[PDB]
Amino acid sequence: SDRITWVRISSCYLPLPMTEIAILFAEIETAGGHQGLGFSYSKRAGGPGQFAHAREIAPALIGEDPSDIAKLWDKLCWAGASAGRSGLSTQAIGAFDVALWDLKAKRAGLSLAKLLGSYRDSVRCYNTSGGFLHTPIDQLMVNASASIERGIGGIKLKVGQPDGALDIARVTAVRKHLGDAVPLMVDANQQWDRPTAQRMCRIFEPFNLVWIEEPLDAYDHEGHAALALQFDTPIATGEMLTSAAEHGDLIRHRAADYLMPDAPRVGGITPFLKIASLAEHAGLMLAPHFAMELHVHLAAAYPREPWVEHFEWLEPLFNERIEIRDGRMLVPTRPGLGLTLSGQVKAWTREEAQVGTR
Amino acid sequence: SDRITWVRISSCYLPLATPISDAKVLTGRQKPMTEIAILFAEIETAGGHQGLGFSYSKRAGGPGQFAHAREIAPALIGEDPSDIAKLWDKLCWAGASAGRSGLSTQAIGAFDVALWDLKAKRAGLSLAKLLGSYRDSVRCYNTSGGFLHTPIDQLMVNASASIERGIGGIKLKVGQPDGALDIARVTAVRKHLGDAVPLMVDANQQWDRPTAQRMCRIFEPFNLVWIEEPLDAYDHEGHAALALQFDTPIATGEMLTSAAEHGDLIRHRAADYLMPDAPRVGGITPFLKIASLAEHAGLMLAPHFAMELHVHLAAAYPREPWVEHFEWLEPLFNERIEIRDGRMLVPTRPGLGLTLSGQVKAWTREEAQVGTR
Ligand SMILES: O=C(O)[C@@H](O)[C@H](O)[C@@H](O)[C@@H](O)C(=O)O
Ligand SMILES: O=C(O)[C@@H](O)[C@H](O)[C@@H](O)[C@@H](O)C(=O)O
Ligand SMILES: [Mg+2]
Ligand SMILES: [Mg+2]
Ligand SMILES: [Mg+2]
Ligand SMILES: [Mg+2]
Repeated sequence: SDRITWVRISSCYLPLPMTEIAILFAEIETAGGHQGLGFSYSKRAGGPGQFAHAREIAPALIGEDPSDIAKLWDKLCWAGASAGRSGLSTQAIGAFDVALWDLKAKRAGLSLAKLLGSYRDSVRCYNTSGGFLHTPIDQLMVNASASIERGIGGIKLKVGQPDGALDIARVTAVRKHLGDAVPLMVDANQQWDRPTAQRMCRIFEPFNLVWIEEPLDAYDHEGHAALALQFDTPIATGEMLTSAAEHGDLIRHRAADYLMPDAPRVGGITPFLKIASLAEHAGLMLAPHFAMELHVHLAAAYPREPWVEHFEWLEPLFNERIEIRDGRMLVPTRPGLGLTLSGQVKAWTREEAQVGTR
Repeated sequence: SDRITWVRISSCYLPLATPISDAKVLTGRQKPMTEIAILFAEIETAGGHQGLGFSYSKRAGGPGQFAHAREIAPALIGEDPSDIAKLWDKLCWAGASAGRSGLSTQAIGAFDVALWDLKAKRAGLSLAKLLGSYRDSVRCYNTSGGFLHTPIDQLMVNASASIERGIGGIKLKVGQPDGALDIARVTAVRKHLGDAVPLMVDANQQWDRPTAQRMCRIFEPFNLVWIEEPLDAYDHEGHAALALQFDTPIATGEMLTSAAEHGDLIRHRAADYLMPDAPRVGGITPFLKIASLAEHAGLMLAPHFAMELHVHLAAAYPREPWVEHFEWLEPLFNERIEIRDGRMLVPTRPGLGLTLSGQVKAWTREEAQVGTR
């Protein structure tokens, strides 16, 4: 069979008090001439950690059959056995895992979505239109309308400030400005305690929001389950979880209507697929967090209509762009992820290492 | 209001006297373990107080731990050293996308341990007394350098030697393809040492459910202190089923890297003896949470590795614990653990009572520091 002969990893600081995002890129090449590209990231601390671990375990891939992806995921995990099956170690593993899936799809001359098997050619999308809790409503409404004009399918508004009546008034304003035909979601970013979340969720019910995201602390599964059980409005959460096991807990507690796994954060496509499988089984919906260039493919393979958020943050890393039209994000049709590194990455790369022969 | 003013971290690669080669090595799927990467943390305050802490990685993970610790370290400067759990949370939040387990929290654990060391010293108490102890000595055991592939006669001699020097029990590695072989080996050790020497076995996750069922059943009449890691570290339902059926205590947990994971073991009643590793779970703070959950569930404790730290933690547990004696980390420190009549003496010096040995500098590959002393 084929075998991995070369691997290169690099830490790229993408310029945007978040001033930059640390990206970990993984490049894998095989004796058969096949190639794959993958990545993971860290918004805050963690970039140097992911890279250092990735650099130490990369050699374990040399000589292995690229097609046995899950097997390799497990092998690299064992390479750092005392490091755990979550967190920084598996996120570093994720960059390689994504590269291998990219490579396999390309081997089949198919987009990642088609390799996995698709249910749709485009996915519903939304954005925050640069909106923040401190953004004047007037400014946000304008930016939101511009997004709808450009094809976005929904708007997610930040909420969770001490004065809840203010958030309610802000959402009412956007609803009036955009009309009942524009879907809206709110993200409390874990800012409410249980009683407040109960009161805020009850007030939002008549608004018919698509979902209320992270009303509680990321690990308060029982709290989230209680909210979901009681309210019609879907509860969304999961972006902070870093393993299939943590998502498994959410599902077991029925703490989320919309699961929000982040492939890079949970250790790559392999663990993401196991989470998606558990979610499908449990009858849940999917709303992947961040990294649309990767999640658009993963969402396309989910059986029930998902939502993917449009972000411009990572665009500069790649030559290709995502296309949006009429409230939906088009699933790329190029082989694999359909991504190649922009020449600009050269300037932002702070660390790099390679092993094997090309 | 004291404040942290200086922090120093270093990555020390400790050479091992003898390489560790498990089944994976013998089957040619991995290299023998010949060193351990230690992450050392030193914290100093305006009030002049000092603390030393550490974490470690057996296989890959050292560079990652150090790298992360270096990036979050400055977040300690200016903070009150006494608010330990608060600071644990703060550093965790500084790398919130990294999760609450694994490499990130193991890096945090090195600082956490230094803070506890510093608080104990501030009170002029050993860590054990700071927490409150239930005993001045803890039952101990060792492997006597025995491995699955060590000649039985040699293992028995070394084991007799350990007992002679005061060790209180012997843990034997089992789990090879041919189970009858493991049985005969335990039988020989039992015969060589006598009925009065406690014995435990470690399968190191090598059995599948049906095999574990059969081996545990054969081992019942041996009255072992415990059968450790008979299954995969995450097969909670399998461990619980074994524990429920057999009298012999089931021990596991050394591979877990967070309070939440140990919480899962306890919830499933997957272990009679919980084996948390403070460094691996994120330090003393998470360890204490685990111990409280364990005490409440009525379980027993058998901390994994790092005796220099776990001797203090075991002393603070209500029910009689077991701590394993290892000589691996000794070269790193000037102090030594005392063993007598089957128990290891809880150190009485302030804090953890550890000071870096002169040999540590030479083994230091990476280091950094922030703030001024
Ligand atoms: O859902 C989201 O994208 C937010 O919840 C972000 O992940 C958040 O951490 C932060 O990056 C932001 O943009 O407010
Ligand atoms: O219980 C133990 O100490 C063993 O299970 C070790 O942790 C093991 O990983 C290995 O280091 C060994 O000593 O065989
Ligand atoms: Mg969010
Ligand atoms: Mg509901
Ligand atoms: Mg063990
Ligand atoms: Mg039992």
